[PDB]
Amino acid sequence: MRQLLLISDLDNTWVGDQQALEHLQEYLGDRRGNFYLAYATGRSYHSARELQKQVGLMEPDYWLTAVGSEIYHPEGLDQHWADYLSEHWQRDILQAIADGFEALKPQSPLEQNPWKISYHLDPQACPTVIDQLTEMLKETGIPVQVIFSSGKDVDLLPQRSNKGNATQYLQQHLAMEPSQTLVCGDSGNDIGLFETSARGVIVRNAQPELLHWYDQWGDSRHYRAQSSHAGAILEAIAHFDFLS
Ligand SMILES: OC[C@H]1O[C@H](O[C@H]2O[C@H](CO)[C@@H](O)[C@H](O)[C@H]2O)[C@H](O)[C@@H](O)[C@@H]1O
Ligand SMILES: [Mg+2]
Repeated sequence: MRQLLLISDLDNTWVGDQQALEHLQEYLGDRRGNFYLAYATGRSYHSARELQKQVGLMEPDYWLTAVGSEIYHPEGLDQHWADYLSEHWQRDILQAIADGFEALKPQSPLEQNPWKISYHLDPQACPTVIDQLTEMLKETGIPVQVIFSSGKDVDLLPQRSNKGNATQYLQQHLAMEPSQTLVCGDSGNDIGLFETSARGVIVRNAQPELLHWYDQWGDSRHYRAQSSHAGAILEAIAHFDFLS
């Protein structure tokens, strides 16, 4: 029932340039009832909440955390989404396979959850190892996807997950159309967002892998902003003529 469903990643997108973050929030703070806000981050809910306290993030309506593996409503964790992601998911088998790659090192326990297995790629290892991992994981028949970003972060998630799928789920939940949606991102863990039919903005300070993706799949609904960080969101809002 609102005119815009705003979905944005935090670090390097919404966050990173405190001045832009502040004027973006001032602008939005003057028409809060005209849009639904969702932060789609690779951070866990707890970590996202810490960041909010650090930079003064305005309160969103929803939190799509851990790359969309967990969805938080004002009233709490979405148990439907969790059960949906659990179906056919085999965390242990996938972890055993990933653990076997010498070039991969497990990320801290706090970066893991039932639907997210994460690792760090050795800086000296050949990125091609990600292709081998992906193919090996897929051949298990287990519905899994591999998210690679910043040239080092590797997340193993259910195929039904990632930021884009969480976004579409939210869109259906709120009865919001793709033409009324704006997704904002900066890296490989945001590709799922640009895969949806929502309008999208790629920040100027975007990571290599996301720019490469845009070059190959970029369409008319995708906008490459001149501005970096939060400034890219204001620019996109004006570009797509949202909140007219
Ligand atoms: O910007 C916050 C942190 O982002 C990284 O970690 C998050 O995003 C990754 C990509 O999805 C996940 O794999 C990881 O588990 C998340 O915590 C980055 O690597 C950290 O250095 C940043 O502080
Ligand atoms: Mg990102």
